[PDB]
Amino acid sequence: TKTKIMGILNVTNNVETAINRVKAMIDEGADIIDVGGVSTRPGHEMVTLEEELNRVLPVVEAIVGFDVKISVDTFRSEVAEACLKLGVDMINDQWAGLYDHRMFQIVAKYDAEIILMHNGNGNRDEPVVEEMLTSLLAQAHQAKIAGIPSNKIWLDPGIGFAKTRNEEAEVMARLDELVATEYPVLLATSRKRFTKEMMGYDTTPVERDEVTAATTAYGIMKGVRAVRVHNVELNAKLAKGIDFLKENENARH
Amino acid sequence: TKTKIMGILNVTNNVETAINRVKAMIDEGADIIDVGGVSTRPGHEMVTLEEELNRVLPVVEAIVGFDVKISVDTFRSEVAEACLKLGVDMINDQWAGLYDHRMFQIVAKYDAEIILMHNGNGNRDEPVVEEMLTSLLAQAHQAKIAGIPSNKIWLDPGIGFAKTRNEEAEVMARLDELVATEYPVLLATSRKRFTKEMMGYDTTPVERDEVTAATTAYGIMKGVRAVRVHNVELNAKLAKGIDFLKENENARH
Repeated sequence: TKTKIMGILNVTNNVETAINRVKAMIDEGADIIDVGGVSTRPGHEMVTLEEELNRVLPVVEAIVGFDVKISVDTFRSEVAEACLKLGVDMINDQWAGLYDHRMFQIVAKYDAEIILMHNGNGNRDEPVVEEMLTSLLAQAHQAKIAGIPSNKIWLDPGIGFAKTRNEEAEVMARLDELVATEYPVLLATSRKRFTKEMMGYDTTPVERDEVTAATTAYGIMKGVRAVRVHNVELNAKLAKGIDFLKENENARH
Repeated sequence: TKTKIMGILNVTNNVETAINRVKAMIDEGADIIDVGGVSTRPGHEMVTLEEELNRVLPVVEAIVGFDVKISVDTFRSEVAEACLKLGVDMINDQWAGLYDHRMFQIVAKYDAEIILMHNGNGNRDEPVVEEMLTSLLAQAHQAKIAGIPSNKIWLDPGIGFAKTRNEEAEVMARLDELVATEYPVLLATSRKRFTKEMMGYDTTPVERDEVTAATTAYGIMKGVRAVRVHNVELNAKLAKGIDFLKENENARH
């Protein structure tokens, strides 16, 4: 199967603008739209449950009927339920169900998919790759206990979260170890610090699109199943090419 | 070391235009400029020694002094020699020394590099990858006899030449086998039929830049050492990213 291209729709006329952006992203090759109004990055805006519902629901309501998968980026089970009632396909939980333990039961109740992201405050007693795998496998198992099938549980290594520069480099060197869990892996590096380190000199975020695309190609070669990206068209065409080359290689061995 | 980015400079005022385009390519990250004024496709033109010299020399004189290596795409030893006494660094021979066997002596005499491209009629007894290796290893041997160091003998699989669609796919599936000869490999796919097939639905040549860049990433992952491309910026930035990811991976294992 194709590598899935997940476009980013931040929702922090708004509904109209978002409808137009979603249509453009579909035309550019998105398979999934990741809708969110809230961040867990240190120094994030403080957004209450009521404000999160206020910003996300009118958008989700307007876009869920398009022929694309809708992922809602939320860690709050009440937000996820309200969106799942409207027909969204996936919950992208930056806390891997650790913030709200009802998230699993909710996702299972609507037969939807969940993405579990590696996160934390940076402290850990084990090396990062071990701690990541251990943490994420244990939360995936909590998801399974609740009734979600393994094929609907995605893992995200959480580049941008709970890791030093050296720890992110270690993760990005060892993506195969996360893919080997057999849960589908979502790589989300787009324009983050790791891509700044790849460029090696000062850039605007948009200028990090080519190196982001290199992480897409590399990741796909390591067997990640989706990429979450700002520049949908570049990554969709790159990924189309990499999928084609991998399939061709497979077919011929 | 980095993957080398070879920009394409075709030649048909013309010197000034060539000067400006080479300045742009150096700025976009080109390490080598490939200058050619003659094609070896069946669907391409016929050009005399004197005509080729008239086109190639003025451009080469004007550009050789800039901060970039110059490769001259020619199969004539006379053109090669004229450009080498002017200080170009490489000869990219689309006939791999088979059209003019003096080519080896001449590159050796000037301490330069040679690229040997797989080419032919399309006729062959043995399967394509075997015939490609046999022909290229034999021509590389001739180059070694002439005094050319093995690290200065490049192999190009010749996508676009002497091969059916299926044969090109077979080659593109098996680039690791060409890399395993330990001669540095130049991959040259940019905007060719192979990239047309990767996009599938109708495209112009320029619409093929993103899948060309996929071949760049894939090739680098397979160990090719340079890519020959129309869109220097996109490939340079992407290849910088893939080089970074591979080095990172290697350092951490």
